Amino acid sequence: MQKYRLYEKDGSPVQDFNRFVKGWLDIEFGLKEHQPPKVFDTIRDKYNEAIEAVVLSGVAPRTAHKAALSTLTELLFGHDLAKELSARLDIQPIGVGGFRSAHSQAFAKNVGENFVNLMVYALACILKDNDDVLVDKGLPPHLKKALTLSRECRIKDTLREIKIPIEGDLCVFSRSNHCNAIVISAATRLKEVFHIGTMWALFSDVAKDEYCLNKWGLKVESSESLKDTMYVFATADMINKDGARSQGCDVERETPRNLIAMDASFFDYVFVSKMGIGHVSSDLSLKYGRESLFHELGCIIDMIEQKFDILL
Amino acid sequence: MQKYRLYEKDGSPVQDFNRFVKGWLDIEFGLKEHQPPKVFDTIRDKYNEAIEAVVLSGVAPRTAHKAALSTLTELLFGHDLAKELSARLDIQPIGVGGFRSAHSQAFAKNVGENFVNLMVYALACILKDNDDVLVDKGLPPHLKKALTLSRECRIKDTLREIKIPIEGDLCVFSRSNHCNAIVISAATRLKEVFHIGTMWALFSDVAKDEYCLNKWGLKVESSESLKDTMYVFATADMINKDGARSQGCDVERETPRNLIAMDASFFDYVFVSKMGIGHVSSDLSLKYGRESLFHELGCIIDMIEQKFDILL
DNA sequence: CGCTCCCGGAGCGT
DNA sequence: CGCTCCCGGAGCGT
Ligand SMILES: [Ca+2]
Ligand SMILES: [Ca+2]
Ligand SMILES: [Ca+2]
Ligand SMILES: [Ca+2]
Repeated sequence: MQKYRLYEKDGSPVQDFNRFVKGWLDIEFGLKEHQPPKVFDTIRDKYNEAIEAVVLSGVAPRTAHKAALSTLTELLFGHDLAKELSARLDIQPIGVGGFRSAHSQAFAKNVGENFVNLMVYALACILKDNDDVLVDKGLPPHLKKALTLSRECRIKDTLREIKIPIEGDLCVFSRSNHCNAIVISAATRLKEVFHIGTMWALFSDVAKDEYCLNKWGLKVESSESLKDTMYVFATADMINKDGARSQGCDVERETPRNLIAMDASFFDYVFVSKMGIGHVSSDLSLKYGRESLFHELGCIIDMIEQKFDILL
Repeated sequence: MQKYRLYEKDGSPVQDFNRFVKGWLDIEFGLKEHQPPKVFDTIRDKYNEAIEAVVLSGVAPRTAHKAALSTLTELLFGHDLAKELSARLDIQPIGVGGFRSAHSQAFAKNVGENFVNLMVYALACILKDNDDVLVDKGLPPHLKKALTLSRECRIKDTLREIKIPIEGDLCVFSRSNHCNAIVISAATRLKEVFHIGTMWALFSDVAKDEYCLNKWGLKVESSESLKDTMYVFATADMINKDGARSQGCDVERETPRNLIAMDASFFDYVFVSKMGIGHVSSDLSLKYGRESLFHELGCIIDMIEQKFDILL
């Protein structure tokens, strides 16, 4: 097999970038910055399978990809990850008095990783003939540093430099300026854990605010640079409706609840890989403002287009 | 049985408060404000049995309660919660291809509630014959309302007012001034979810800051009211070291890692219910300043004393 | 029904 | 090893 790089020693992206990330998800070759995905092959193939048929039915790839992105939850629910993992990991509890198992650990991790893998793969495909607007899992080295706050912490005589790298699960960014970027935080479910996305959104704002940085003893490399860095959330909202005594989803309902709304309110945008929901917008316009606390995931192609001035 | 109140209709706490809290947890009588705890009996008895033995051994009761507080993780690990719940709840996966069971859900909820239940019970004991310094689960009605931010969120011609009630798992407060209080957030495990505590810590800071309030368009009843409200965190850090391929604890180690430090650095104090950890301080003086990022939980006796000017 | 609980290693990054 | 992933109802409060 072969193994390549995505970035050089100065942090610059190599040429033909997107095809390298897509080839990595395809298990075509290795990469310095990413391990092969452990359990991505089945669900990736089904994504392709679903979208090779659609575009064969005449439909333009752009539309097929918008629709697919907005249906990733169906895709994830259709993949029996449990059965695939069972042949490898112990289904019995890690501890004598515990409830988690290696299998449930693997399941939890992999379904989360596959959610991100999926929309990294999708964006890679829709951008595979563009070398101006790149997409990668995690953050490109320049944006990671830029999005890293520093907090000097003195306790008595002890001094501790605390490093605070603001979270991004994946990123689409400008080659000529990696700060010109859409930073995406993803979670397969919201619940109160959505709150985690919210401190990062809070830190993202703070990195731009000189008063706030001074208040908390925070330092940034540059607040100006981050002006073009947008911070969004994407979710699959996967609560299986057919659960015994299921209490329902956090987005697929008539209107999102109060404390769900607030987490969404501190992000620039929030997406759900679902399509039939009333309060969820299917239309996105950066210029005339946020249409709704929630957008269909397919709308991310629209802000990619509107921000970086391209067509897909 | 008999059923009583913790707060009068105006919000003021009834006399002889703290033994109404202890009796509720003893399931001597009912309360308006709290359901009786679902499965606290077994571990509550072990707590009592443990300190009566330590006291009978000749140890001063203050020293005994402090020691128990700093060993609550041992108590929780010694209670076979899973066995007690296996009679009632079903171990099969909630969903065909899922990984969670109604039993596991019960385990997770109840082990979290018991951790809080424990140190509420402990503090109610420690404060048995004090009616100026009170302890309750959750927040007293006036501190609760005082810690509730609001956010006007206009999208387009919609408008929704967003409530943001800053979290407290349990609270120790002055009868004469409920905003003279220690608010405590608790978690059995840290991991990355400690991050949730951190946004709430940020919100509690924000509620005292006019610039920050205005920045994110937030309203509070009174910033100056919260000047004596302190915001701390307590953790049991229960990662069982006997789990196969265990990665160990977040505070029981030579040095808390960077991002665990970060979360801790945004709280006034962080406690662990473990003793004998090198970096974890066993001394607490408000006057001379935070001794370290982490304290033994028994040191909460010490800040209660210093802050409210009482002897326990 | 709103909101919160999480007896934790797998997996990936450095 | 640092940090993050979580096919979600039970339980408590209202
Ligand atoms: Ca994420
Ligand atoms: Ca009295
Ligand atoms: Ca009795
Ligand atoms: Ca808590």
